[PDB]
Amino acid sequence: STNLKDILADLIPKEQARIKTFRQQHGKTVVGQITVDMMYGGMRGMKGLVYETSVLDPDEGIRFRGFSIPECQKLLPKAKGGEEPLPEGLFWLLVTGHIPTEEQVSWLSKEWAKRAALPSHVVTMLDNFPTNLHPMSQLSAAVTALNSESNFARAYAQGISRTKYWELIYEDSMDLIAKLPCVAAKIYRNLYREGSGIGAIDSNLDWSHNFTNMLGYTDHQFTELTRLYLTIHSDHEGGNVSAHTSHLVGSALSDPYLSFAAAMNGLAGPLHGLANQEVLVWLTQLQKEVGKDVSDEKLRDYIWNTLNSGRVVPGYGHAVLRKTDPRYTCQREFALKHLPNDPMFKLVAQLYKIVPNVLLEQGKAKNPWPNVDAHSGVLLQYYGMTEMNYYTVLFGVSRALGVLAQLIWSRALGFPLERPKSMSTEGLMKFVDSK
Amino acid sequence: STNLKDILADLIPKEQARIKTFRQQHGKTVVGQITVDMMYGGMRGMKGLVYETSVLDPDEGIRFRGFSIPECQKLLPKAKGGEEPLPEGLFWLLVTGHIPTEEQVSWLSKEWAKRAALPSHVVTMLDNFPTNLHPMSQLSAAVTALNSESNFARAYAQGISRTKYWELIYEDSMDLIAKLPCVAAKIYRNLYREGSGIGAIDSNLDWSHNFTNMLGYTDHQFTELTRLYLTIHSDHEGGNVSAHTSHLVGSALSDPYLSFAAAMNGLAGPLHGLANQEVLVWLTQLQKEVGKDVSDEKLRDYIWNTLNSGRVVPGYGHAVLRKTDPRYTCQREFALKHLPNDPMFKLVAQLYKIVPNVLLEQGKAKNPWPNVDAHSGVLLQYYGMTEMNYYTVLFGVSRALGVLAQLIWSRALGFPLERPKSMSTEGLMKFVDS
Ligand SMILES: [Cl-]
Ligand SMILES: [Cl-]
Repeated sequence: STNLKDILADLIPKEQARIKTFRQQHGKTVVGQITVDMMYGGMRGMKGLVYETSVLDPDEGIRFRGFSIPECQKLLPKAKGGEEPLPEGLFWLLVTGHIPTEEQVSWLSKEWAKRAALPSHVVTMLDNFPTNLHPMSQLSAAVTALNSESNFARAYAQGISRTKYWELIYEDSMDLIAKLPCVAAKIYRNLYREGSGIGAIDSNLDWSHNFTNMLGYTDHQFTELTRLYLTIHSDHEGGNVSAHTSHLVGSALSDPYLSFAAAMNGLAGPLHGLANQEVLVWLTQLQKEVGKDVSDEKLRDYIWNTLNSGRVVPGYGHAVLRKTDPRYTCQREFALKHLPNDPMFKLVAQLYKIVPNVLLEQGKAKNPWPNVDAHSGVLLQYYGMTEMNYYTVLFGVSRALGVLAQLIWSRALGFPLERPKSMSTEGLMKFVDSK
Repeated sequence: STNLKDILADLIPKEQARIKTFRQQHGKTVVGQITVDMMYGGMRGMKGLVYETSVLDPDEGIRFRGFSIPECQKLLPKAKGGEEPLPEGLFWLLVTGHIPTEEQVSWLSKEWAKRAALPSHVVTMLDNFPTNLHPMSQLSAAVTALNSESNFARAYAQGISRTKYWELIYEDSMDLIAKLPCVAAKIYRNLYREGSGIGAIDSNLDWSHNFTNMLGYTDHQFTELTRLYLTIHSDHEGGNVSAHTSHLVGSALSDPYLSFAAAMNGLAGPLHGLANQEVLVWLTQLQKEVGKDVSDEKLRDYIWNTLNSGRVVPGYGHAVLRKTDPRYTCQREFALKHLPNDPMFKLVAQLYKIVPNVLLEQGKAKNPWPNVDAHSGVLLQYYGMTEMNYYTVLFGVSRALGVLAQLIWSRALGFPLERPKSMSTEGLMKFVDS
């Protein structure tokens, strides 16, 4: 009814049988070809993994168990008196395939509050990290050190049945998600508030609100933002580096602490976890140059000069998505309600009005619309979350929801060790010459 | 001449041109099909990545830049007064494609000695870890915290040219390899020697010997073992979880500290890093039961009972090769020279005599021959390295050589972000229907 674990236990068999049947008829069906270029190009365009939780729709954007972002915005429970969807309900959705009721979200909020405690060795470790150790490094180190709490690792060493892997993975995943905001806020306070305390978990608050309290914020609108943010960054298919890394590491039966810590090292990569920061750096320098009251014409000129010097507008352009990323639109709506007169937001809006028509006219980038990263920085910054190094940590806490939801399923469905075949250049040359 | 970095700078262009030409002609050539079964089966049999440092020959075993294990054993430099190949020379081989001279190995040994220092925050952190935090967790946490030393991370944030990525990756990789034995021995001592100190790096010793000194061992033959061990576990293609994880994380321009730390979380996985320990647990239970003077007949019976109850003999019966893993044979040779009368070794040998014949007769498993993991534990155990949790850390330090050698090449050749396409079950069902 409200126990997610029991609901999950009923869903799993039906899903194993469905996959069994599908593999009997279509197991040998060809879905793609592998070319030399694909091996050298980082498996680009190669369908290589099954990842259940989310799928990118070319017309609507990312879908969470079939539900578009606007549908999630509407149907997922909100906090009492709030308007943004709670991350709890997103997790329930990714895990079950079903929109949770109020009671179910409320139950999950209490679970994550109860399981929040950090062992003292992780507290000590975080408290002794120096201020030059990047926040993502601290996050991944702390999560790795949390694996001493892993009930999966202990049960595996005692010879537990394969049919039960998902249960321990579920437990550890729930513990980890509960603990993450505590780790993340400890890092924030140690780095940017001179080591002051995170205060206590409140057992009747939702996950985002306990998170904002521990960060030291007291602004209802910031909490609403954080709920929306944690919800919308939660998952984006299996192929991105953080999802794929958690999947790959998890396929060796490394526990969730270890899989999520590996994923964060992937997320810390500049080609994955920095786009928010890059947009914001660019916006800041833009506004310092041309001033807040820049005209449409002058901004349109600046954008033409940016393009004509062979540079891109950060946050604009997608290869498959045919409209504005609905994750951008969510943020835009939020900003129009709560900070419409913020000079930086007004620049972001002005660019939405101008950049796509300029990109359409240049005829170069296929879909000239913005993605989530074009909007997120100005919102964080407006509420005083100005430490750009830390933004990737927020992304990380959100992304836990999606990759741990799938990890439970990967173990429930018995996904094996991920082991593609490598070749050397020499080997591939021989291989193509025979034939 | 001896500066590996300059030699590497000359090799890189020739290799970029070679790959450019091969892609112009054969870029669109099909090398395989993807099936639904492959997506559900963890990409099994799908040629998915380019990894230059090592290749598995189905007739020979693993090859290091074309050289088989017995050839490496012969050609690679040894320590003064020693017989086992130094890991230094293996690294040089993987990095250059060439067997290093004496001078070159000697130069590399000095490099790794000079760069060995740990920052104090990593020392503090290791010194505060509790005894219930698994050694692989401590290893990965410490390496992640070492990323504050990363010159690649700083140069990238300053906008350095793509053509120079490999240089900084080389530097950080050399620093990491240097530091790893210090991290690993600090963990060993904190866990199993009551927090005693690791002592100092000696500038004139090779990497393995500084490593054994820091662990607290003073047995020449153990140092020889460690050299052989670190050499032979160094690389095994790109598709295993630790290599692939370093490759995937590295493709996002995460520095070597972060890539290697992720790889170790993968290695800590029971389906990847535990086979050594599993063989040894099984051997221990076997020898407790039947005693050290067991007959061939009685052992043959035990193995038949093991198989007939639907269980496997650990270390034997994998799908990879046609014949004995040459990495097993290396260890067997070692044991025959240095500990031929060890009761546990004598069991290992007795199993080599009997298990394959039984598996051949059962007709079930494709390869009835043993791999490296069937032999390594008894050797470690003989020299007093009895802490089985720690064995994966040794594997880790060895595996650094192979994955960091390739990481330098991946950045030299401009390999992009690894980004395959995922599908859901529902999505794949739609996809096959239209
Ligand atoms: Cl993503
Ligand atoms: Cl391996």
